[PDB]
Amino acid sequence: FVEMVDNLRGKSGQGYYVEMTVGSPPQTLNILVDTGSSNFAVGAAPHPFLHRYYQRQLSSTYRDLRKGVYVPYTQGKWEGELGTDLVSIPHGPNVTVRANIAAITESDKFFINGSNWEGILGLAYAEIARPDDSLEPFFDSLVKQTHVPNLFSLQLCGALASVGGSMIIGGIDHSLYTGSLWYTPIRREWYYEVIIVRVEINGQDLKMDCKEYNYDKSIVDSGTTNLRLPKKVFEAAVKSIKAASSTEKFPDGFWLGEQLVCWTPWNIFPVISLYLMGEVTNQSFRITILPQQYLRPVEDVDCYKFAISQSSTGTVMGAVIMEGFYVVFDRARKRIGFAVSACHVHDEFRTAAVEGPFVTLDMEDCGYN
Ligand SMILES: CC(C)(C)CCNC(=O)CCc1cc2cc(-c3ccccc3CCc3ccc(NC(=O)c4ccc(F)cc4)cn3)ccc2nc1N
Repeated sequence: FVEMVDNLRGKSGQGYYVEMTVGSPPQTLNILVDTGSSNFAVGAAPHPFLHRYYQRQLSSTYRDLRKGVYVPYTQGKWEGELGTDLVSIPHGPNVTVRANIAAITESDKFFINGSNWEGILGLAYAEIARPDDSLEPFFDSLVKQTHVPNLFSLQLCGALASVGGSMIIGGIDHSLYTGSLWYTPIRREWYYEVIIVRVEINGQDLKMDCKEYNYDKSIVDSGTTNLRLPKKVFEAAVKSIKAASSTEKFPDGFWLGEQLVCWTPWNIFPVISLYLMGEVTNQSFRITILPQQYLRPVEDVDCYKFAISQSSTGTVMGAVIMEGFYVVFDRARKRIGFAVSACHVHDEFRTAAVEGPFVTLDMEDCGYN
């Protein structure tokens, strides 16, 4: 899988994208890798923020589906026209598939001014695809039309300073991780939903009812920057993280993500551990991240920014988690693997960690229904 290593690029704060081609002759586009959505959607009209965009009528292999799609999202939206075309990943498996593409004709707060990507590759499942679950997501088409196995793995390497990393399609590459891979079950195939069974700050249990950590869900999402937590958990998390870092004094709004801190005393800040439901009854494992993961440089204001925040739609394990680990989206076996990333940012004293087995009872109770 060595041709796929280092196939991701990006800027800090702006996402990880992969190069793709669409149509005949191929049109090259940079596309955001997003395990928290399920549509392959590309700019297809000259929005001023875009380096380029999909031009359907230049593709001999384009097929119109004569249906529109409108996707609102909190702030803004995207709107487009559905069709299919030939899609490949130059630094991916040497194959080409006919996939659905949503050609974005109108959008607000979708494209980022100064970014170098022109679309989003939604890697989650059909259930959350727009307009509905009959628009086969790209990865489902890939697997179905080729002999590429039903899994992908992501190594996101955090640092506008340049990020990079690897999306290995169809397999795993052992140079990308150290120690062992531990798997948590994908609870249901829509988002990549998981169950968190325990949380620890520098090895001290938060001691909350574990339903609270997954209220109303927990997902693994390469499309989000932050470690996002339900309100009750965020408050307890922050209170304990404040207590650890009581020596040096930061503004009150810092913890709410309203400002930044400069100088780097990594020692002072605690490690954060999530225990995830394991593969066996009463068995869990834990993943641990360092301050290097949750203190993100804000470049264009050594200055840093607090990247844990609250949610009404559940825990999001974003880039804050994923940059610590090699994450294996093992769809064929309905499980997600974590191992220590060969590229995670650490210091000479501590590192990110994946360890087990641990004994955790009543883990099913932690799931929300
Ligand atoms: C509603 C939905 C089905 C389109 C997505 C459901 N998923 C979520 O609500 C989870 C968060 C998420 C929200 C999204 C929102 C949209 C969207 C729809 C209409 C207008 C605007 C948007 C926002 C576009 C967007 C999404 C993610 C990002 N991410 C980053 O820039 C980023 C990612 C990683 C990182 F380390 C740094 C930055 C940037 N722009 C698109 C894809 C999304 N992908 C996601 N994983």
